[PDB]
Amino acid sequence: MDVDVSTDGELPGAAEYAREKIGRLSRRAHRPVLHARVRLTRHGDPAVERPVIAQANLDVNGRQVRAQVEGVNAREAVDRLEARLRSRLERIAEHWEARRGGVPAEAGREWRHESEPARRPGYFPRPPEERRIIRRKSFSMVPCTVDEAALEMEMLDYDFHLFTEKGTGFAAVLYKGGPTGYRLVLVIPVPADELSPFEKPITISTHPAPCLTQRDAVERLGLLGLPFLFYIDAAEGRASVIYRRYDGHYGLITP
RNA sequence: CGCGGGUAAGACCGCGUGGAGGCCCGAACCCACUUAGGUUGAAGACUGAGGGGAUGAGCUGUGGGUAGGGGUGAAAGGCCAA
RNA sequence: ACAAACCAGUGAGAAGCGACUGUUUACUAAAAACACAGGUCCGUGCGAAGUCGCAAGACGAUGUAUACGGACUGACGCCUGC
RNA sequence: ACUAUAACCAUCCUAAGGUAGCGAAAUUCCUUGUCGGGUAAGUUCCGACCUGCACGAAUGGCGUAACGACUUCUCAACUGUC
RNA sequence: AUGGUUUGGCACCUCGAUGUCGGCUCGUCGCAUCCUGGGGCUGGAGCAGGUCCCAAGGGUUGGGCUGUUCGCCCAUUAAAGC
RNA sequence: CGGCCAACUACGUGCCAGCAGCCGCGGUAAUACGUAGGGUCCGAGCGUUGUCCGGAAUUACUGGGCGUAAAGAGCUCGUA
RNA sequence: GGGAGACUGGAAUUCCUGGUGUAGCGGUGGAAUGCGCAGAUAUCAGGAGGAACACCGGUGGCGAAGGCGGGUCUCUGGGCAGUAACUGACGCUGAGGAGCGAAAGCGUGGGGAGCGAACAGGAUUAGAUACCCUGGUAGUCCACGCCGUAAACGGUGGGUACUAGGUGUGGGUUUCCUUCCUUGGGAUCCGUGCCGUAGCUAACGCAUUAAGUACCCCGCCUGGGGAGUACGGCCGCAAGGCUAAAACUCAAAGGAAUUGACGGGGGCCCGCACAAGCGGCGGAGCAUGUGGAUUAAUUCGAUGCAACGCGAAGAACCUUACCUGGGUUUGACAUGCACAGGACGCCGGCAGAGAUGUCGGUUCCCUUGUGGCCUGUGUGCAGGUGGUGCAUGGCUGUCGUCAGCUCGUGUCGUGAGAUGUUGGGUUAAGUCCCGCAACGAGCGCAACCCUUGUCUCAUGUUGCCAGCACGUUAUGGUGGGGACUCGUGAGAGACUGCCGGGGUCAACUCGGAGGAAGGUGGGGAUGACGUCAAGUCAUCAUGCCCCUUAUGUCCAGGGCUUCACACAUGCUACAAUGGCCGGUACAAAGGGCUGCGAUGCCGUGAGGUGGAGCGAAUCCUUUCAAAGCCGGUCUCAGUUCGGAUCGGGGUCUGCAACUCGACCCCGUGAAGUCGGAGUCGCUAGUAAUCGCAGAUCAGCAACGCUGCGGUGAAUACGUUCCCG
RNA sequence: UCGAAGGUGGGAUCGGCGAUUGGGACGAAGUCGUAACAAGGUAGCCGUACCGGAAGGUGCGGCUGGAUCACCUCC
Repeated sequence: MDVDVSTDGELPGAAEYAREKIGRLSRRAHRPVLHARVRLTRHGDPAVERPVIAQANLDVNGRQVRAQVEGVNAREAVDRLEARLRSRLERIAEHWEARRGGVPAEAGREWRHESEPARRPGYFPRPPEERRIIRRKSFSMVPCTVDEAALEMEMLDYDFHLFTEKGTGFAAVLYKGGPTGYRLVLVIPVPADELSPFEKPITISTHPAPCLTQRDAVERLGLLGLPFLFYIDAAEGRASVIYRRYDGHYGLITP
C-alpha cells in the first residue's frame, strides 16, 4: 500500500509517522484500497486548544471512506485518525460475516424491510374450522357443444364451467388451458371424434374424473392446490365440481 | 443399650452400662535397627548393651502336599538340606 | 537426699518419601523397595475364561457377571488435558 | 509514548505440539544459579524467583491429619564426643 | 636452562592381589623464608612500608559450610610458608 | 472588589508566572494572575489555619423514605 | 395441572433384524467436512430402549413461594359457599430460629432415545478460542442425600376498615322475567383481568387486587467507586454461600420526561439514484492544475461532495507579492506645522546592468503679504500582497430551488416544551380540500421579469424584392415597391376556458375538441430560517499584534516553467461509419479608430507592401463555416493511421522569444491494436459529433472559460438493491 | 498463712518489617481486539457450569428493564 501525505506549514516528522501508521490499515480493509491520501494542517491562531487537524481519504474498491480529527500535536492527531479510520472500515466491511445478522431469517418470525412478503391466496382464509360449503350453483345441464359451452363461459366471467356434453351425454367441465388454449375434462375420457364438432382450439385431459367422498374431495383439494376439483361423488354417483369460494368456503356445484 | 434434657416427633446434647480395635505401654514368644567384642572365634553368622512387634496379615507343635528348566516366592535373581 | 537400691518415655520445630499395621535379599543392603484397603481397563454365559496335565482328570468352585481371572495405579481431598 | 520484555502478528513442519498443577526438585550440567531467613562465620536446610541441559497428570499430577529402628536441617536438656 | 610438585606420552614393573581420596596419630628432609635474626638501596624525612641479599635454630591458632584436597568466610596471631 | 458576596478601571504577562471555598480564570486587547489608581467591609485590629454546632428535613421523636432514583428478606411456620 | 406412591397407553425420534430398491443422501445465505456405493436415503414388516406427554390448552385453575396438566387406582393438604349448631377475643405481626426453596453444580448406585457445556473437524473472517454445519463427553432421567443461590419480579412485606363506577372471566348460593330451554336478568360471597373518578406521584403511572385515606408489627436505605471485596467467623465433600470493613479517589453517580441526531427499525414518497441504453475516464502521447522531491527562490491562498483548465478573462520584462546583488530613506506616494528661495521642472552629454550620480542650455506667475514647486533641514506622518477569515464587515459556496423555517393570541404541562405545522385525500410544492384546541400571520412555494414558439396592428433603412423599368455579368447591382421575410414598438393569444368520466360534487385527476402552443408549454433571473467557526485579513475595508534605516520603496538578472514519481481535469489518436486529393451547398451570434482592415501585387506559407470602405443591418471579419453531398485514390498493414520527439531553415509581436511565445516550410516518424479493479455524464433538439465568435490580450501557453449555431440518436419493464 | 518485686512455661491479643506475589484508582497521545448502547449488526440481563490473549463464547432455567411485523382482499 502506498500513501501520499500533503502536509502544510511546519510539521517535521509528521509525514513519516502518518505514512507508517496509516499504511498498516490495508489488511483491515476487506477489499483492495486505491490512492489513499492524508493531509495535515496546523491552525495559525494559538487560541485553539487542539490546533493540528488531520484528514484522511481512502478509496476501498470504489467506496470512499474519509475521516477527520483534531489534536494538540502531529502524533496524537495521527493516532486518533488511525482509530477513526479503523472504526469506519469496520463499519464498511459489507462482506458476509458483517452482513449475515441483517439478512432476514426464519419463515414467519421477525419482519424486515426486505423480508419476503407473505403469499396470500385470492380467497379469504376462513380456515378448515367452520369452512363449510355455502354456495351450490346448478346453472345449466341442458346439453351443449364445445363452442356453446365456451360462450356460456365467457359472459359468466368464470374460469371453469361444468355442463353436459352434446355428443357424449356425459358431464364435462371446460376451463382455460392457459397458453395451450382451453382444456376439457370428462367423467369418462373420450376422443375428439365422439365429442361434438368444435372450432375453438382445445385439448382433452386424458385422465378420468375419479370417484371419492366429500371429505376426501376436500382433502384432495387442500393437498393438491388446484383452483377446483372435478369428480364423481361416491354417494351421489354423479358429477361435482368443488372450488374454494371468494369467502373461504367451498363451492360445490351439483346437478 | 438405659436415664435425663430437647422437639409435634426427631436430629442433637449430658450422664451412666457396654468392652471394639491388623489400638497404646510393656514380660514370655517372634524378629534383627545401632554399636562394641569376636573375625586360625565359645559359634562355618554368635555374644554384651540398647531396639521393633507383642489379640494378630500373630507365633508355634504334630501329621501331610507342591521337585529342577520345575516347585515356591507380600518379589530380594530370594529359598528348595552350611 | 523420702518413685532413696533394682526397675523405669528425652522433648520441641521444619522439609522429602511412603497414607497407615505389616513383608523383604537365612550369612555385609529393612528402605523411599513389595504388599495392602481403594480405582480403572480387558477377558469370561458355565465340565465358563485362566492354569497343571500327551489324554482322562483336576483347581477355578461344590462358585454363576454385585462371580472369577489378568494388567496398571495405590488411603483420603481437587483432579486426571491434546 | 526512554529502556526493557512481548499481550499481538507472520511463517515452516507434525498425529498433536505439554493444559491444570509443580519447579536449583530423590530430576538443574553450568551451580556454592539470584534474593530473603537462620549462624560470629551455612557448598547442607527453609521461603521465593523461573533461565525446566533433561517435571508433568493412573509408568498418575499437586497436597494431606496420623504413622516411620527411612533421609536432611535447627533448638532446649544432657553428658570424657572434645 | 633445573625439577619430576600438575595434567601428559611410553608401557619396563606386578592380574597364582602393589588399598583407591580426604581426616586422625606420628614423623623426617629441602629452602625457592610466613614471623623472629643480620644487612643494602630507597621513587626512605621519622613511622611504616617497597624491593633485594645472608639466614632452616624454633614456631607457624581455633572454628562455620563441603566427603572433601581446594576454596570462601568468622575471630584472632609475631606469623597463620611452599 | 466574576457569582454566592458590599465594592471596576488601566498597565505588565500570555496555557507561562500564577489564582482558587465551589463553579472555574492564565491562548498579546484578564473587572478571576502581578502592580497601580478607585472602591467597599471592618478598625487596634484585620485575615489564614485547627476544632465544635448551624445551614444538613443529610439518622427525619418534633421532622425522611423503599414500583423505576439507595432501600420489601425467595416464601412460610413460629420463640422472646 | 395442590402433593406423594404404584401400575399402565399411543404418536414420534434413535438403533437392530428381514424384504423392495437404486446412486446419491444430508446441510446452508452458498458450500464443505459427514454418511453411501461393502447397498445409503426412501418404503414395508418385526423387535429393543429411553425421555416428553400434540389436540383439550387460554392471560383459564391450584399452590405460601419455587412451581404444577397422557390415563387409572391408593394415601393426603388447602380453599370457597350456605346453615349459623358450637367455644367465647382464643386475633395480628414476629428479632433470632426452623422448614420449603427454579436451574445449574457435588457424592454413591443405576439408566442413557433425543438434546447437548467441554472437545474435534467444516465454513465465514485480516484474525475466528463465536455466531452457521457435521460428530460429540459430562449433564438433562431414576433412588437416596448435599448446596441454598435467580431479572427467586407485580422490581410493590403481613393484617384490618373506608373511598365513583363500567365491562370480561372462574367457583358457590338465591329473587324476579319465565320459555323456566336461555351468559334471561337481578342480588350476594370469594378470585382473576381491562378501562377509568376523586386522590397520590418528579414523571411515567397506580387507582376497591392502591403506589389513596389511617392504625399495629417486621425488614431494609443514608453520594458513586473501592466492595458485597479483604481480614476474622459460621456452614459446605467441593464449587462456594452468609455476616461484613478500611485506606485511597471522584463532584458526581442516578430516575422520569422534552427537542434533536442516528439505526445494518418500520411506513409513505422523491432525484440520471438505481434498472434499460449511448458516450466516455482508468491503458498511450501531449496541454493544464495539484501533491511530493529539488532549489538561492521554486511567492501566496484553495484540500470529498462544495480543492485540484480553482483566485490566474493571458507569469519573457512589467505583472510579482519569491531569490541574488546593487540604491534609498519623511521615504515610490499623500496632507499638516516651520527656516531659506526663485526655481521646480524639463532638454541633450558622460559613467553605470539599471536604479542613480554628474556635466552642459531654460527659467515662475501672485504681489509685498505672500500663495502654487521643490530643495534640504526637519517634525507630525506615510508605507506593509507582515500575522490572526477561531475578533470581524462586505462578498461567495454548499445542503438546495429541496419544501421547509417561525411568530402573535389562545389551550395543555410544575418545567424543558407541545398544538397550530398532526390525521384522510391531492399536488412539482406547508399547493389545495375535508376534518381538527386551535384562530391567524410572516419568510419560503406559485405569480409579477427576460427569452423562445403563433397571430394582429404600426413599420420601410444600411433590411426584403412579389409585381414593374435599367441593368452586365457581378450580384437588389441600380430606379422603384409594404406584397412575403426581417428589424422593433403596441396588442391578442392558455385561463382546466369547453365537453365526457372519475371523484365527499371537494381539492384534484383521466380522456376528447379547439388552438401555434393543454394542463407550473421550453429554458433562464430569482436561493426561506439556518448548517459546515466552509472560503476570502492577497478585490476592498477593518479591531488587535508586529516592521519602520526595515517585513517599506527603486532597479538589473533570475524564479513562479525546476522532475526518480503520484493524483485530477481535458485534447489528439489507435482508423475503412476512415486518410488524402478535386469539385460543390446551407447558420446563428459577436467584434472593430490610432482598430477591423478589402481589391491588387510579392512569397509555397506563415507572412510582406499597400491602403478602398467603415464608429459601422452599409465596410471589414471574406461573398462568411465545417460536418455534409459528388468524383478519384488508398485496401486492413503499426499502414497513405497516429502525431510525439528531434535536426535544419523562416515569419510576426515585443527594447528583448536562451532559461520561457505562437505560427510557417523541409526532413525525422515514438507510444498507441479500444484500455484491469473501479468510475463519470446524459431522458430530446438531449447525449454524440462539426465549425464559428467573444472576454483577458503587444504577442501568445486557448486543447481552458463564456456564448452561437449544423447534423442529430438509443432507452426507461419498475423502485428490490447503491447514493442523497 | 497471705503477701509486692523477680524467675520459669505454655498460650491469647494488638501492631511493624518481610524476599516474592494479588487485585484496586488515576494517567491527551502506546499495542491487541468490538463486548454493550439504534433489532449495536448473534436481543439484552440474572443464577450456575465449562472454555478462551482480552473484552467474551456456549450449555440449562428465568425476566422484559427487548425492536419489527408492510399488504391483509369476506364481511
